[PDB]
Amino acid sequence: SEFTQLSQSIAEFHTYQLGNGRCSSLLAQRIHAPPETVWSVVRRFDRPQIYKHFIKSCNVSEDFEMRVGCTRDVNVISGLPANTSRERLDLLDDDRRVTGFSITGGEHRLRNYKSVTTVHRFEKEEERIWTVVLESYVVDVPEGNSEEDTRLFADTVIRLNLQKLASITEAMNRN
Amino acid sequence: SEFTQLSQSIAEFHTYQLGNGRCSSLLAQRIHAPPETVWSVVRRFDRPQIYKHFIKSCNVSEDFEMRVGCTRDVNVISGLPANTSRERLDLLDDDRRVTGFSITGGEHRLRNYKSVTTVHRFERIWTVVLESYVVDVPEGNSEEDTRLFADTVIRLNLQKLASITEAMNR
Repeated sequence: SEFTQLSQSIAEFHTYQLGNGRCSSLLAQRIHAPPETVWSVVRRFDRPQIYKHFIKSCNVSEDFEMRVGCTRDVNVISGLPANTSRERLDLLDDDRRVTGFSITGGEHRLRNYKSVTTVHRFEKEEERIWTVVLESYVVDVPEGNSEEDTRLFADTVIRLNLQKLASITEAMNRN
Repeated sequence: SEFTQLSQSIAEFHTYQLGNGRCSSLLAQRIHAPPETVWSVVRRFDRPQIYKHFIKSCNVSEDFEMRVGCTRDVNVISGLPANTSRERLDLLDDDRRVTGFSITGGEHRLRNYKSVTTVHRFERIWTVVLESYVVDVPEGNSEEDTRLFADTVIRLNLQKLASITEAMNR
């Protein structure tokens, strides 16, 4: 009744098929803000700078329109030299609060990365409406790297981004 | 006096010797906690993992000395292959709350990196932590990018430092 809405998502969107040279992970974050607000940032494929770290800039096309197959160039500085990540919107559903993308090139740390993020309502007593965000990915493990190492990297940045997301979003709920 | 102490600290440790092939920066973090507490975290050369991000592990010698000249191996979390960063403790003055280190090798993104951190009293009781660094920029690489990488990691580390330290006040 409570974690049922969540375990359904995990099953459909955050559950993965142990490929040979591939790895994945799932991460969660509580935000003290309403899902509608959180969703309104997460869904903006156009501007991931708002809740993500290490983004120098993000460019889309002049005639930009958000739809599955959508494209963005993300100029990242989480390493050196700078790096332009070519990413594509894989899915977007404003009703179920589900969005997802992949990295088609330009990012040698995360080859064939595919991610999905889902926002959840959690009202658990003066039950103010809180949120839980889930973010998972699947990605290639570079040959000559351990699963663990590529996983530590992806998880660390996702964790920091989800923390920024919590702040930016918790700020919008006391403004 | 507290602002004189800070300004003199800048002049002595956070001021650098320009220009081409080289770049530097200074960042600051106000932390609502006593500087005594912050300094006891910052001074721990053998465990930067307490407040710094992207460290998989940090190994010291089996008979670890804690004096200028100490070394530490930092296994860094990049998306790249096993990147061990060798760091030397340049400076450690408990009375002035000043530490500093250099990257002697193994970290290709930050060659000849030298950083200094100072902790300052401001009066609850509040602290300011300043951190600056000087690093190489090989020609062809853009100064802006390398600064941006450096500045972002320091910022995140200092935010966590605030958190960890502000938590140590029960």
